[PDB]
Amino acid sequence: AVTFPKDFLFGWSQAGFQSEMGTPGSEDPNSDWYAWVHDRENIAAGLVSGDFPENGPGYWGNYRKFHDAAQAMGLTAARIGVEWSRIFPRPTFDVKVDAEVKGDDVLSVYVSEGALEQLDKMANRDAINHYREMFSDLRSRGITFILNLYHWPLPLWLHDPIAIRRGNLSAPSGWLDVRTVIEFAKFSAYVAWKLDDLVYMYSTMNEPNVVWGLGYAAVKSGFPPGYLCLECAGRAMKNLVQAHARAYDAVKAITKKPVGVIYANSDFTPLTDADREAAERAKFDNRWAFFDAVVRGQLGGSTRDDLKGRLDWIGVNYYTRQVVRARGSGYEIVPGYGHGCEPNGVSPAGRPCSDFGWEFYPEGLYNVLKEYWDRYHLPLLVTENGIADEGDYQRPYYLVSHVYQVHRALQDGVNVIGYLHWSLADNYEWASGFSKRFGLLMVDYSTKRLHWRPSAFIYREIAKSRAITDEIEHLNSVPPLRGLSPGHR
Amino acid sequence: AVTFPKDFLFGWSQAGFQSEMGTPGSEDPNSDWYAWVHDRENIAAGLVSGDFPENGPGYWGNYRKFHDAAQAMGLTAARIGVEWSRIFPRPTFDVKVDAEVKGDDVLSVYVSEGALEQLDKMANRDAINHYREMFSDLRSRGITFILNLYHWPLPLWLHDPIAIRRGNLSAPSGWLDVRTVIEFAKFSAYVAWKLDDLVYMYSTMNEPNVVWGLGYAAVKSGFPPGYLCLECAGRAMKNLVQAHARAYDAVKAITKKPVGVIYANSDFTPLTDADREAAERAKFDNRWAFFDAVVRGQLGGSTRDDLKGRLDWIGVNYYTRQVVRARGSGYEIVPGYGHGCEPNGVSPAGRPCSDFGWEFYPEGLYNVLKEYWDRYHLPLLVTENGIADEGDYQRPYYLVSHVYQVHRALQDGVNVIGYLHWSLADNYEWASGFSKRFGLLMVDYSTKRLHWRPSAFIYREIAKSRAITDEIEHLNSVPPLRGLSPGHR
Amino acid sequence: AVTFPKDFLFGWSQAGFQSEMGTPGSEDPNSDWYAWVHDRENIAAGLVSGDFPENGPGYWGNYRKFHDAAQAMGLTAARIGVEWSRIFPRPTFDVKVDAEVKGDDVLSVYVSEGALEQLDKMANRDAINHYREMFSDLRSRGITFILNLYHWPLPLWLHDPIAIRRGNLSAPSGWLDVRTVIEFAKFSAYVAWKLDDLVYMYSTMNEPNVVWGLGYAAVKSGFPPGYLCLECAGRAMKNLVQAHARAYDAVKAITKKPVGVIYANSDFTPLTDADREAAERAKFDNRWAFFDAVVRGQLGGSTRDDLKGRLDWIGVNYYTRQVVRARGSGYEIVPGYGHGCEPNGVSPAGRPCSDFGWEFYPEGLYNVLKEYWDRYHLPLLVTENGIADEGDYQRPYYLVSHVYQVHRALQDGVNVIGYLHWSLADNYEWASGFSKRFGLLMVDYSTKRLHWRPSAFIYREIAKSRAITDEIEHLNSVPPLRGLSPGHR
Amino acid sequence: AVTFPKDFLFGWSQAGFQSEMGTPGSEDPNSDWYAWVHDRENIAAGLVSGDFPENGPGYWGNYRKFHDAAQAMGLTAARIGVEWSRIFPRPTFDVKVDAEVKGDDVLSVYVSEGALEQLDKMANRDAINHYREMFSDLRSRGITFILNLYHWPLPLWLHDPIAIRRGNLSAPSGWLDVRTVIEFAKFSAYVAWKLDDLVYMYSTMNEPNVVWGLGYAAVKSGFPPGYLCLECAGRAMKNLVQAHARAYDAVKAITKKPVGVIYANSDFTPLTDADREAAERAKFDNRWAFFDAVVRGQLGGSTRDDLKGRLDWIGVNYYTRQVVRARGSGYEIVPGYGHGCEPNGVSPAGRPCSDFGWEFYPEGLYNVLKEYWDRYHLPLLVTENGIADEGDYQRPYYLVSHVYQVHRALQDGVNVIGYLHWSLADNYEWASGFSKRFGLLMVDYSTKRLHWRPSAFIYREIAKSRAITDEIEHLNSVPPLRGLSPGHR
Ligand code: NA
Ligand code: NA
Repeated sequence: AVTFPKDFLFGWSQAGFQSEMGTPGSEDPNSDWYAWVHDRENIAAGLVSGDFPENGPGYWGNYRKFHDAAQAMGLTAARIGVEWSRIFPRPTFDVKVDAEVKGDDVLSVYVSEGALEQLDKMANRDAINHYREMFSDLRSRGITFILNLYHWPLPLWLHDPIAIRRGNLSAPSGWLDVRTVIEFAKFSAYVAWKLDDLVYMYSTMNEPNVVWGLGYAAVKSGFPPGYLCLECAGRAMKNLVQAHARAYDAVKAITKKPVGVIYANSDFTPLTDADREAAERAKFDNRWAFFDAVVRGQLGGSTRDDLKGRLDWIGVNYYTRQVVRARGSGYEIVPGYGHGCEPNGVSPAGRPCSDFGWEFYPEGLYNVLKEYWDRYHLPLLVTENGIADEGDYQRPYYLVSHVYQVHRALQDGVNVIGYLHWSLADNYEWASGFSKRFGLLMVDYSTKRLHWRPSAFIYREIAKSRAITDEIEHLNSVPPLRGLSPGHR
Repeated sequence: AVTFPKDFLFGWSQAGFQSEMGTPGSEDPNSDWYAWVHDRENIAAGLVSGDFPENGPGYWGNYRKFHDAAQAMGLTAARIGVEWSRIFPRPTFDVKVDAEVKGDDVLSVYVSEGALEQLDKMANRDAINHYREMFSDLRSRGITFILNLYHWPLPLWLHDPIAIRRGNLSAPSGWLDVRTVIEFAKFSAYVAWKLDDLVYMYSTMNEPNVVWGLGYAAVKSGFPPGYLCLECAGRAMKNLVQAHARAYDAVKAITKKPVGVIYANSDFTPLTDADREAAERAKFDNRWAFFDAVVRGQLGGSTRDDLKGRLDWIGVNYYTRQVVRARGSGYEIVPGYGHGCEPNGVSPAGRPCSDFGWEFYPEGLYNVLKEYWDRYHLPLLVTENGIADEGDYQRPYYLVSHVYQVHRALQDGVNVIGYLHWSLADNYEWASGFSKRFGLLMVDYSTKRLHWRPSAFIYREIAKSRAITDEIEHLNSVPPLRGLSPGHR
Repeated sequence: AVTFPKDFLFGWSQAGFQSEMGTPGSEDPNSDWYAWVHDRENIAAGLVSGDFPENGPGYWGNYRKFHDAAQAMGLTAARIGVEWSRIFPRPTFDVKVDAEVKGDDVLSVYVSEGALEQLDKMANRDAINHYREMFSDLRSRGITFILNLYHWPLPLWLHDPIAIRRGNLSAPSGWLDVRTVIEFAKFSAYVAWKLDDLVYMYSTMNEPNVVWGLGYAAVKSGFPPGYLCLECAGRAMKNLVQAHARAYDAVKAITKKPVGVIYANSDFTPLTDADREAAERAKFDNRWAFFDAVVRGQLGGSTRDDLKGRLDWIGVNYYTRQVVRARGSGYEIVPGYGHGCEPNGVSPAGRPCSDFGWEFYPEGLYNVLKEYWDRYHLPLLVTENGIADEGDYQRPYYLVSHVYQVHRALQDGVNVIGYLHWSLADNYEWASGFSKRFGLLMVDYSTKRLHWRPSAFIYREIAKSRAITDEIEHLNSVPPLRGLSPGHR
Repeated sequence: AVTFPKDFLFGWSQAGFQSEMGTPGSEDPNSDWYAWVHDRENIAAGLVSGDFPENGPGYWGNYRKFHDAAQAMGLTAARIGVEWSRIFPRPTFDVKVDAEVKGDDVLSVYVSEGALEQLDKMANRDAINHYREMFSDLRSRGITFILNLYHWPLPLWLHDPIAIRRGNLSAPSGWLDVRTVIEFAKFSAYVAWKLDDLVYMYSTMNEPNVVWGLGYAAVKSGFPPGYLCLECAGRAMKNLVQAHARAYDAVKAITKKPVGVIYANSDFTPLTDADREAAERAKFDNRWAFFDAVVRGQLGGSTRDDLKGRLDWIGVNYYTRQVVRARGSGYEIVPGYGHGCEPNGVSPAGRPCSDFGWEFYPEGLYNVLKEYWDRYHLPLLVTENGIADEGDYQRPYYLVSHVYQVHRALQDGVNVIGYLHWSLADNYEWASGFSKRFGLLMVDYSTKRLHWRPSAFIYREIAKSRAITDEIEHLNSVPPLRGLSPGHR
């Protein structure tokens, strides 16, 4: 068997927007992402799927049954998001805080108790009370709670993504506006102040790199505001860095619990040995630039004491690799591997690809954990790992293989404190809608019933034993190719 | 949930030759099938895989661990074969019995206690003692035992399949020789006399239709003796009919426990409504001819009182359908469906096909059960159902779907007493060797370790609950096609 | 054999931007499309392929060899475009014309001889002289010349597509600016005045529906300006309508030769009989709205005498169908058929799909010809038909099948005057770059050599015989599926 | 261009049994192969396709139209077989010849003029006259005629393949009987005596290695007599060796024209460098053993002066490779490459596979030509090369690529005198029936009409120019994979 420490957390991760809606009274129309996915032009263009979150799995109303399944599966942790748009559907700009802003730089934001009380007057009571209700129930099952403050949607009062798509940059502009940083510090302080007693650890945000990169560079992804603007991507990145740091400080002024960040990762692997330097450039550009900012204070060639040391733990999201080849002194991501594969194809390495076109590459999780550990030596939590797999064809192998790699990291001395699968149940996969199914549990979106895929039973074995048991270790292997789609050659 | 009666048996089936060998001291070289699969000409022709049973899963030595897994899975029954070649590696012809033989017809075989004692003197002691040991352990787990007397291999002294392949029909000729019928009655009496205290129910033989049909007609299958001879097929069929009847009588002279037969089935479905009569002809020719003989005494246009009423229960093996189309007043099996599909392809009905090229068609199990019930109203046991599936891609759906159909049969009044999956573990699939993997448990043929596929955990849910539980009912559905091989169009 | 009239034209069509560049001295950087495909953000987003036209097949320099191949193939006609950006790389706004503009409506544009002389002073001499040189050579081979004035790129002084993408709608805005209509009338008059002696028939423009629809609605296509704006699509459509009418009048003031238009078509086929009305709505919205404007003067619910009767012939481009299903009182295009298929897949109708994901549907060409004929009874020319097919797998069948359908139309009384394949040679396929290969001739983009695919030899048979000969009629059939990619199911 | 010598022959090869029947009056029921393919047991087993030759392409009646197409294609040679079963449907045993037989060895057979006259009295006049008629017409088109005496079927009086399949080895036993050698010498002498004036070169037999190997070893191929017997394979091989030598001598006693043999070849390529010796063993066992016998007189370790020097030219048939890996001091053919691939799959080398599962490997034709040349330095004729390809997907590339390799051999000094494609038209592919379509011309088996595939037009280019012209040289390349079936991985 492959045995984990007694205190190692097995659980799941979940986003508010992706999972909450679907039950009566849950609809939240007040976010940029809601507007974005309902926008007729976006639907007609195929930027978004045409599926809508309000037809989703209904965690808002049915949380007890999600928690029942998690408890039955032996899970001991959950990272779940709260939605800013639910808690502050109306603007909080008028709440005075003590901020130092020098042009583009937000160096401090102090949120007084008076400000928290004013925020409480503005907050949506049903929302914050309901979050307490859900997370209280979660805790009642023996499940430790990691609260993630931000998982992409913004209140519409902060971001009109359609106006921005259209190039009206004077409209509310989300992460292009330093004001969003200050408002986020306010929000973060408020939520900690309200909910801290339920929380084990905090994450300020999830995959900010996806927000800046898909929002403003990889616009065919269909993410808001879909305004093709590399300078905007950089501005958003910096504001997300600053938002993280200012949220960290705001939360720390309320609680001393660990405050971290969750980030989207790939293992950047060189196509050939000659591409090793190119792979290193890719790691820096796509990963270290953000973490060097929030850990070491290093941003854009300058060091900021207000950014340094603003991280207690790192949430590693990992799905697959990106293969890199040198292109002059730059680099390029090689199609056909990693994230860039044919849906339900096979890479040139002989690795099957998911329903999303993501290559089976569990080794990359070890590499990414090791690399973050060696660089910063901050505690790591695998905050997402999973697969879009409607048939549960690859998922059993994917699960076991990736868990094994976490164990390997641990054996080599990486302080990884848990593994959170994405996700407990199927949910609304952003611009792709419902057809990308990442659950251990299948969701019937008509009935809202949860259904156990066989992988869920495998995960129960792991979580209850805190081990890859002898019975299931064989799943630490690549899915046999013959029975799977071959893709195209 | 889909709930079964309290006394309904969930278990597995297993053959001696397919599963026993692989551990030191287990090798049995004294069968036609052993000779057949080691024959250099057959190997070179690709008639047989070149894999050998002596490299198999090792039930002979490792039975306790098979039983441990079955007990852990909640299984309550097993149908397991004994090998005639192990028990009587030397000829028993000289043991006198009271038989009435009129040309091709064996009308009676009475095996006296003197004959049983003489047989006991000739029997391989290690073999019979070891069978008692294995089956005693099986019973000690709360597993009811259905003993199947014959599952294809014959002692070499009864059948030299290479000599027969070569057309030397004066060599020992297996089921072409009426003497084999008499020897089988002797064998059957002996085994019942020795082992009855361990047995719940008996089956005389397994899939005799495969023996006659693959042996002498469908010779590309690579089954012994591979002597293309339709008249021989008919002779073998009749002798298997007579062997069943004479074994039934011999066993009944020793024990009053139920004695049945296990047979290979397909649902014969008409391609179009115009093919309904053709499908009925196919059912008669391939199924009813045998059962009308051993139930109703009707064989070849004549009725035999020595054949009538020689059946207490029917073991239904079922894997897939055969699609039938009329061809004049005859019929033909349509390629691309049923047993005749592309390995890991998809039929024109949109049903995925297994590693063996067998179509996903759970509805056929209901139909076959219903049809046998309506015709004979004898108790039915699903004695085999499973899938060659190295990835466990289709098996979870296959399992649940077929179990559901058994429940449907029950609800409609069919007396089906249990469901036995083929198989607990991977084993030697005849001419195909080890590459066709039917287990709930994967076998590592190097280490002989058993490994739980996710389907095994699904089956544990079913067996322990005696139900398709709410958590797994969704698997009563067709595997999603997109992720699977499409085959060729 | 399937025999065509003696005067029926077999030829090819070709665009300037797609085919001209690739030889030294040919580069034309002064178009919106050039800027668009070189834009780093567009490249990084995958909106455009990253391939560049200046690496293309080099018709500008190598035209004689294209013409040699066409002449060897027996071709008797070519529709070839001229590029406005080459002829007027600097703005022509200052040239005074007599135009009546009432808000959004351009009711007349009269281009005097003084204006033509002023335009001649501004025109790029090398460009216009080189067009005369190329088209003179074309004519010297016995090839009749259909001149198409516009095939998507605009001079950069008329359209900064990057500024528009960014939402700076005060930048030069192409077909969003009524001034572009007037400038197009000037251009059209100039080219006719210069080149008329070489021209058999004129087309004002090619596939204006692609320009408005891909430019402003189907933005994932990666066409300029890629500004998602349905209102803009409508504005561009109207301006293209007006541009056509004003160009028609301007050309007719110089020459009485036939002036037509070339348009992108699909056969809109109903998924079920219940979708017939929905298919009719799709035809109107996607096809008749434009032609009713330029034939009948009907636009937006009002009739314009300045639009009525501005068409002498219709160029039918046709590649595949679109399957339509009713959606309430609207309709939707069904994925998996027509233009919306898996590249190198197979539709649910069993029709193979091209390298572009376009379904094999030759019957639609008959339907589209018949429908245009029945509605307007204007002479028809099949101005494009072809397939992206790097292996020449489907093309031989595609060619013969579609030619057959043209013959069927003719037999039923449609006045179709010729068939022009897209294309003689591989070329730059817009946002897809060079990897979509539509040639009868393969282009080696390194050497610029032309290579005859087997389909080219088939087309020689057709063109030289003016018939589908008995030897090749069998190619009027669907490509056999077994050897082709199956796609995914 | 790739230019061939002025006298280099481009043509086709054709078998009597495969192509003759299909027109009224052509049926020849008097051969082992006819009996074999009509045998109900063989049909039911799937040994044979169930298709029958009497439904074939009808060369017997329609030869003029085959010749018309060949002449239109510029072909200058044909190798066509005559059928012994047609010419001597009744036994010739009684015709006395002067033979020296020492047990298994036929050392001489002298056929006197008296014997030839007696044979003429026994010969089927219609048959021999019709062969003269067909071959006279062939010659009248400028087509040189290579007569092949034997192409597998035997008269039924010489071989009852069903009796042999059944193991009745006292029945007429074909190449297991030395008498067949003597009868073949008689036949060969007779045909030369009758037809010599029409013949340029003779071949005694075609692919005798297929006859012995498929007949008696690779019995799943469904070739007669399908009697699995390695000793019989060896006996048949020796008798075919002796038949060749005795036919050579008999024909040479009548004519001094060149007498050769046609043989089935593969390039035996080592999987890894470590397998080079194994590949050499495979070449000897499968190729050199036969040629060392008929060239060098070396057979079975002894040298026979009556076998030495009995070859004037070698007909190289070539379709694909066989990949070889060492297995101890022996070797094995690696599945997935060469002849052993998935139909319409792709090998691990990235080479597409035909409808027969044969890998695209043109390089092997060079290798095989070079190897035969270096060993024996006898003139070579590529007597077959082609592909089963119903869509003409791979054939254009296959044709050009293999012709190129012949040119390469020539450039390196191999005396290759021509290239004969298999085949002009589709025909009856033995146990596979009509579904394997090797023609440059497609045959409609209902109408018997011939249809030109595009490859036929490519071959016309080659044959008329005696060159791979600049226009078609690009087809010397591997078919692009994306559009083709990927097979399974
Ligand atoms: Na699975
Ligand atoms: Na082709």
